[PDB]
Amino acid sequence: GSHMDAFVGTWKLVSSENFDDYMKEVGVGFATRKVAGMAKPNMIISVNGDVITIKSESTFKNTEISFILGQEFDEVTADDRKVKSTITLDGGVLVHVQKWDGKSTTIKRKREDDKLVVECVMKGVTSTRVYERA
Ligand SMILES: COC(=O)c1c(C(F)F)nc(C(F)(F)F)c(C(=O)O)c1CC(C)C
Repeated sequence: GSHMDAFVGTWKLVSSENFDDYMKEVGVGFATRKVAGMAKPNMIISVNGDVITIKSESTFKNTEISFILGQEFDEVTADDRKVKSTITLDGGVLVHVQKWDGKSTTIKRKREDDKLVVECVMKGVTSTRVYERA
């Protein structure tokens, strides 16, 4: 077992706040904001050895990343940014930093009660997206 295993499973989005504003700050265009903002993703998190896989599945896109904690990787995001990503596990929180074009956004994933809470930050704008087990 590992501490990280409280994230493993299949999660469904139950609430979102300020996601349109977060996407605007990231630079997402109008049409993608509208369709992606309507999405109700499931988040599938699995661990096999040192490799963590996180999939976001929705009517908009199916996206999947696999990574080792602390080891940078190239990621194509749902809005088609080509970013350099590093994910670490710091005090029980998965911290995902994406770098591109001299910009940075950080996505934190935390367990709180029976929720998995995703906090997304860009240039002072936060979105909070709350998931529960499927
Ligand atoms: C900048 O926004 C994104 O990168 C993004 C977009 C959007 F860019 F298209 N759409 C979606 C989804 F709702 F469509 F799934 C997600 C998501 O996984 O929730 C994300 C990831 C984000 C919550 C950190």
